[PDB]
Amino acid sequence: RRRRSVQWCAVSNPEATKCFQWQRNMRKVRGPPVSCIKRDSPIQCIQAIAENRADAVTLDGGFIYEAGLAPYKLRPVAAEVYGTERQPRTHYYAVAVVKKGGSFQLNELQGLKSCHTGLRRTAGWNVPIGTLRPFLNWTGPPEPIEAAVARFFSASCVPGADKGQFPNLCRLCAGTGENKCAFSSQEPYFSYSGAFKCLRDGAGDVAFIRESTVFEDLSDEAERDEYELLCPDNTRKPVDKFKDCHLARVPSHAVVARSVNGKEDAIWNLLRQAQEKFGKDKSPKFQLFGSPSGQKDLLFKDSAIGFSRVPPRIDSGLYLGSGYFTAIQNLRKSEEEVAARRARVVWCAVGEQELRKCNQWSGLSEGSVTCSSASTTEDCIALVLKGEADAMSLDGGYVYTAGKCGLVPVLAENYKSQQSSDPDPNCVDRPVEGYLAVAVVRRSDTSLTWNSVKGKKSCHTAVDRTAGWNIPMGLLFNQTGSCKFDEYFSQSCAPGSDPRSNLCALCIGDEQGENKCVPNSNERYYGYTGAFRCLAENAGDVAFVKDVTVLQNTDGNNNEAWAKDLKLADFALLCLDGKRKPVTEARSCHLAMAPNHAVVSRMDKVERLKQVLLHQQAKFGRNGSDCPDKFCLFQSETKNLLFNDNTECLARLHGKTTYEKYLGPQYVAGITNLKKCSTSPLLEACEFLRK
Ligand SMILES: [Ce+3]
Ligand SMILES: [Ce+3]
Repeated sequence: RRRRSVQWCAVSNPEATKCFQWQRNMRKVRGPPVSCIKRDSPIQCIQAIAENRADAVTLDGGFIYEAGLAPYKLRPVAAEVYGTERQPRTHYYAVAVVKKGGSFQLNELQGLKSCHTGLRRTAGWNVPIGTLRPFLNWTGPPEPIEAAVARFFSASCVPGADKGQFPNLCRLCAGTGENKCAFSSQEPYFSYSGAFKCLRDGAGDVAFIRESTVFEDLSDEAERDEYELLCPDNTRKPVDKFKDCHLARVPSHAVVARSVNGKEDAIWNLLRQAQEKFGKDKSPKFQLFGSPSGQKDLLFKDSAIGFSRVPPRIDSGLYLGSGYFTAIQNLRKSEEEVAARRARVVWCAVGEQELRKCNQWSGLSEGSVTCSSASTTEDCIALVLKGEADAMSLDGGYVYTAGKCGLVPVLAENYKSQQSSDPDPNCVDRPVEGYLAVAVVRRSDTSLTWNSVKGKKSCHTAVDRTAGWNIPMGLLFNQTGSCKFDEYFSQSCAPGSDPRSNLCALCIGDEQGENKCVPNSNERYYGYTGAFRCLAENAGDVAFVKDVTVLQNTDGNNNEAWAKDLKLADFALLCLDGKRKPVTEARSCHLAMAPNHAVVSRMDKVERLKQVLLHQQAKFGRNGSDCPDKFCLFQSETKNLLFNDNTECLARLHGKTTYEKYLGPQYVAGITNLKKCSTSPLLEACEFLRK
């Protein structure tokens, strides 16, 4: 019996009591064991877990944030599920409840009394204070935002607030002795029910709680009818219209654990069983989501219906969402800073080389652009979802992943039109035509055709990319129906695959032979140029890139060791009909048309991003002023850093504003079918966050 049990952290004795009886009800059913640690508060529980004196604790969104900061760096592993089994949900609503009779609105709360669940809590603090910020006249740090709130409401109860500094924030609290304004059950006006009671007793005029509270504490439509909700559009509405009248939709509470060795498996298994044996209306003995007559929400939310496992790739920031995560951060910043962040564009670069060019561009951007980075394209997508970065140009294959994650396309890379336009002046409005995905091979391997490419050595720009992967693998998968992608070719270089896999054999990493198969420019065989090089150096027999890639790296067009002497004539294209044509005939010999690369971003940065990039390219574009005098956005010496060097300009999407519409139904269907074989951690995570 190696595992002794999962160590749960309680924050009160009544919680510890419910814990201990959970422990015995567990072994009584012979299920996974669970012990109980005792502490005074969430942060104590958070610390206890970070230093191995405990394993799990469930926290509100506000503390999930805290719990995720250094040195704790805890992770949300399971989310509470609310609603009904018919329509479950891993989120709830932060609303403002008031009694019928008054007439004030959400914008007329000054001088009135308020009831909060507790300091730093989602519904009780972070959401309402964030929503009311423009009425607070707060001047920003180092002046605590609390002081501003203390001057806004004539009085209130904010469990946990500093009684000495902000006595006004505790004035309404009903706790006796040193328990007044206590962040615990001792304070009768603590948490959702507490803050709600504070409203009923008349101590306050407005309570900031979740949508269910009124339905949980009031069993009788008659009473519920004495209450209303303050909607952000400054109007009132029935307490059952929260879906149309809430201050914010927020992620449910979640059990958190260490990221080091958190024993996620143990916790999940314990929660999985506990949910079935003592879950919602399961056993009469013990009840996981129920509490005594004088208690509420002990260990978990009362009336919650179960747990939902949280995908491994999700950290606290990702779990909280772009909006909420940054909203919390914005509570600790002046309005000048927030507005400044709202105006700048944080590009994310993949790898050091892209980072170097980004910084170079940042310095010449006049404060409009700054940089961030990760070692893979997906990590960057994660950084954008967290608000730590805002934009990047992606291959169509990635636009798909970015789309499933909620990001949208904003501008596309435009290439030289089907035929001569002469440094086009209307490049910005010339619809994109896509580029040609082809399969290149050496002229000399005369017997190599498309019908016999299987089993050979392959070169791919990277896994999940259009020309290099989605199209060639999709064509082959359509034939065999086999998901065993790593057997399509004897061996290859497909950056982004498993290093121990044959899909990585041919890769060569960088000069030191490091970063083998890494999906960024450090791997010399990465991307278009990298995949072609993989062929030109006889590493592979076929390379899946686009047509203009050969042209650019042959006939002196690229003066680099490996490509200095390569000639266009020494390469051919494999057509789907078995024929072999010269690269110059790609127009009638290509695997498929691929949608252009596009710049993606969050919906909230679209307009700003669009005007910044348009200004920036006018300055450093193909025919920009400062290029090549000072800097050129679309140049990186055949490195295709940040953008494709053959980018004429960034153009408008003419309506194709979503990934589904930009990539097109067919390509999207094709990719989806390809994903059935396997999904990445990013997609797994985004699927979870979209539910
Ligand atoms: Ce909450
Ligand atoms: Ce591409």
